[PDB]
Amino acid sequence: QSPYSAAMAEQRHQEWLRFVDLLKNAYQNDLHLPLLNLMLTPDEREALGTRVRIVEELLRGEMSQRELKNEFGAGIATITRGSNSLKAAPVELRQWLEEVLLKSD
Amino acid sequence: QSPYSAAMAEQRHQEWLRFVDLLKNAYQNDLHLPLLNLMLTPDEREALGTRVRIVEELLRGEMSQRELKNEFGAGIATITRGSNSLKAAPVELRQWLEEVLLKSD
Repeated sequence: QSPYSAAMAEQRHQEWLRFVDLLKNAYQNDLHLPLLNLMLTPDEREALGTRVRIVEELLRGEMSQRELKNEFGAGIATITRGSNSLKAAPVELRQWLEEVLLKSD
Repeated sequence: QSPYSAAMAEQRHQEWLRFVDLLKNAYQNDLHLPLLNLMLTPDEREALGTRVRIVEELLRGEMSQRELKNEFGAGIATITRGSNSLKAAPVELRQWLEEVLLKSD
């Protein structure tokens, strides 16, 4: 799989791992300080911390109908956001939270 | 710093590390498969792979004027995107690419 030139994108799906590997390597080396500022964004830090609360309130009993009605009406787009249920294993996600919550406390 | 209750957000800036630590821990344990699907987005994978090329073309000589004129005119918003130059150490970012490029090849 080496057509002489390799600085382009045979399928373009390799640049995704290159970014996941560089970022993954940046989150482990802590040298992403610079990329953290360029990456540091408002809507990003908002949507990020937003998911942390959404999932938290979810188990709490506030998936969105609590304070998520002025952003659409009542989880009319966020609750059914075009995502993957069994195609992504939700029990797998609840399992990770189940590991940090059932850790040992 | 423990006002009895701690399941809220004294400053709300701790939920950012909790997400960076969970994600950082998810990128190292590879168990983020589920979060990868919920996180797997189109504009995200596009903007991500987009930065990989932008920075690449940047050193190549195509910061944006090459194929970045229909998205605004010619890097009129992306080239000056509200970011932090010396407040984030750009030479620090070029240093990281300088480590993966001057690695040993």
